[PDB]
Amino acid sequence: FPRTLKWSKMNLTYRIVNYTPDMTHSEVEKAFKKAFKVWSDVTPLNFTRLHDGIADIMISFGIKEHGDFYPFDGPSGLLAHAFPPGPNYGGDAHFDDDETWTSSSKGYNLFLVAAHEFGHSLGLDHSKDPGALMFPIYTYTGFMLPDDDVQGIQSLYGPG
Ligand SMILES: CC(C)[C@H](NS(=O)(=O)c1ccc(-c2ccc(CSc3nc4c(c(=O)[nH]3)CCC4)cc2)cc1)C(=O)O
Ligand SMILES: [Ca+2]
Ligand SMILES: [Ca+2]
Ligand SMILES: [Ca+2]
Ligand SMILES: [Zn+2]
Ligand SMILES: [Zn+2]
Repeated sequence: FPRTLKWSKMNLTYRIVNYTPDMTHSEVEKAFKKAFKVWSDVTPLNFTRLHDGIADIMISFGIKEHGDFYPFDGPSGLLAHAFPPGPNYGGDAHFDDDETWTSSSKGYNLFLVAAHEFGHSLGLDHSKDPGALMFPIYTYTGFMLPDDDVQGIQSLYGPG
């Protein structure tokens, strides 16, 4: 307790509030869209992007103290966090812009980190399977959602 939790609805919205200097707008948008599709492809979840106003999953880049009780720490250490399902900060995902975000093998691959963090946004906890997306340690192995993660998200939301 309290490891997992699910949204009471499956039509979810998201908003990209701001953009990292590290990547182009298009690269950031592609990364987040692909990261949501990881989860919608195997469940009844569907994700719609909003360009303004409140969305369920608010996405932002920030440094140090950025508006919650979970400050970032400069280069290294923490790279991102996401709140469990619920109102207000619930579901929101924050990325530490004192890290280097990429669409490549350098730095942290934004797609891979976002896909993991959106798992947390949807109520998943970590896996003990080193091959799982939800494993606690970041690696870059070169995308198909591993079966451990498929089982985890389908146990909350059912299959697609
Ligand atoms: C609980 C908080 C404190 C923590 N924040 S953090 O900054 O310490 C943090 C640490 C690690 C991660 C991360 C990102 C991507 C991954 C998959 S990497 C990966 N996965 C897969 C493949 C791959 O190549 N790489 C192939 C299939 C699955 C694994 C861990 C994110 C954030 C957290 O959010 O977990
Ligand atoms: Ca950091
Ligand atoms: Ca929210
Ligand atoms: Ca950066
Ligand atoms: Zn935060
Ligand atoms: Zn995690």
